[PDB]
Amino acid sequence: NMKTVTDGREQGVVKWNQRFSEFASYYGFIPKVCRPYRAQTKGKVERAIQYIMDHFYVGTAF
DNA sequence: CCTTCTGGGGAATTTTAAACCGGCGATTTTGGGGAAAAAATAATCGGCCTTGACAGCTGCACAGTAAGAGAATTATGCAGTGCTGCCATAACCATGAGTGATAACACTGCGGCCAACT
Repeated sequence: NMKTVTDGREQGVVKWNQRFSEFASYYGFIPKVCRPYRAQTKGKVERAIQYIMDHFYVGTAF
């Protein structure tokens, strides 16, 4: 639930940001939002974040 | 009435069984050397089992003590100036010794001149 993709739960239903909704309709992909304060529903990407931040960005210097 | 037979006992002798001690023949044991095998120890390999973390981030508040940073104040050491006295150095002359110089020959460095290529 990022404000760059939504604008709050209008009584349970989600209100999509108009510009982002236009962007999604342009590329055709349907957006979805998991839920407030529940990151389990997107465990794949969070675990990938753990993977990258404990494998790549641990000692690499730039 | 007498003679002969037999039996018991003490002494001498012989044989066989048992036990010890020694000698002789055999196996065992100890030591050293060489080879082979087993096991022990360490290191390296693969893989299974299980769980932590990834989910915005951490800066601030209070407690006490100590340190330190900045500014004002104070102490002290350097410097400056005047007057007098003492020590150093410098100036001259003489004599000895060292080095810079001068002559001569030989080798090398630099400038003037000639030629070859583009």
